[PDB]
Amino acid sequence: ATKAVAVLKGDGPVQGTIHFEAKGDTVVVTGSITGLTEGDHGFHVHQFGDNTQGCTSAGPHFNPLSKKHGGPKDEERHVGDLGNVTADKNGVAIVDIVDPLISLSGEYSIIGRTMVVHEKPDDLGRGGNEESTKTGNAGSRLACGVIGIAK
Amino acid sequence: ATKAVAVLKGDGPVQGTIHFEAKGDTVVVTGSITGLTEGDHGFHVHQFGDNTQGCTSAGPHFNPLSKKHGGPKDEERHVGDLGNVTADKNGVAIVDIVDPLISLSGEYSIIGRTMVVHEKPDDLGRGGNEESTKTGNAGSRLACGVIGIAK
Ligand SMILES: [Cu+2]
Ligand SMILES: [Cu+2]
Ligand SMILES: [Zn+2]
Ligand SMILES: [Zn+2]
Repeated sequence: ATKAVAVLKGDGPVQGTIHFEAKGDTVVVTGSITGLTEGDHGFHVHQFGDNTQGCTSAGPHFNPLSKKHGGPKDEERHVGDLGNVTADKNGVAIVDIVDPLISLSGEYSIIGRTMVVHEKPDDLGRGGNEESTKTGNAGSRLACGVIGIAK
Repeated sequence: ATKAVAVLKGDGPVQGTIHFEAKGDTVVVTGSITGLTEGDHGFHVHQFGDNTQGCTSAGPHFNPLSKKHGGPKDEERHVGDLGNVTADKNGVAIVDIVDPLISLSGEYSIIGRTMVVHEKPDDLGRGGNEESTKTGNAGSRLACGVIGIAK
């Protein structure tokens, strides 16, 4: 696809709309999240677009290359690692990212997979424990939604 | 994919889970819908997996071949025409269909598109008006949900 959208909902107060657009070899992600705790939050594309068990059935981070977790700027990261989204003190996160590893077509396409906003900030694989290397210690998945094709 | 699932929800009482499985050149659709009015209901895959405006943004019936609307048995039908699903008097529709035109892979794949259950029965393009030929006079889309990959 050329454009996609994810509608995030959870069993909690967090919610939001994420838009994605193909611009060359990169993906531009925009949109907002409200209902969040002030500060930073991991934001990642989880591999399955399965909402049968809420956010739990979306599986792990999408990593077709079997790499360790990292930040959006690391060579060593999961295809779905988009770091953190920051909320202001009213709980609003303004997502603005341009990322060259995710894709709306081909092998690394994220269409049909899950976008998840996490309970805690992402450590970016730099925390010193096993759990940092697979999820960034981001804890709990607050809201998620299957990425689908859009206008 | 080999298996998919659609979770149907609306702003009304209707709800349900539809499962799909690839078996040869055909797709087997199973699952249930509750909260329905007794009788028949159109059931079709709408072309976009866009829930941004509820069920309204799913667009028209998926018809890659530009055909007129029909029944699941007609040569002349939309790829997404699966006819009717019948509720009993407690409002339960038991969906059981095996269909050879829809697909979980390739050109006619329905993964990422919308499954919609309608307010009225589908006339199957045999009603005698323009509207029968594009939607079966099924009226209002009661519930819908993006078709995603499953286990
Ligand atoms: Cu994550
Ligand atoms: Cu329809
Ligand atoms: Zn990761
Ligand atoms: Zn039709």
